[PDB]
Amino acid sequence: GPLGSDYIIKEKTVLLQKKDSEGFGFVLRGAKAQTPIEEFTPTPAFPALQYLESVDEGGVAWRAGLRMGDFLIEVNGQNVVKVGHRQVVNMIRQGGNTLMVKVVMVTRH
Ligand SMILES: CC(C)C[C@H](N)C(=O)O
Repeated sequence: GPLGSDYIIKEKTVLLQKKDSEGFGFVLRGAKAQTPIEEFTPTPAFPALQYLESVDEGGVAWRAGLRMGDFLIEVNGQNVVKVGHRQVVNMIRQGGNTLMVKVVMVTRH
């Protein structure tokens, strides 16, 4: 609006269960480095450090509703908003064939 940006925030929590011989069907990417010098502070435009750079059409994540550009908020009950990339990758791998994840999709109206 006249006083600042307006956004639509859609929160999606999904349970992904994959087979051994497949991936969850997405590529995770960090939007910024995580340094211990200063905490990442979330904003509506930039709600988390990790996001879905791409999602395989027809894959597990896709069928559950995850989409390219979704920001990762939680992995298996743990907040990942401020967490660096390798650590988040480890947390996801810790679950094996099961991944519970909350994401947010942000659009500017
Ligand atoms: C977070 C990543 C380790 C997920 C992996 N690329 C997969 O599709 O299974």
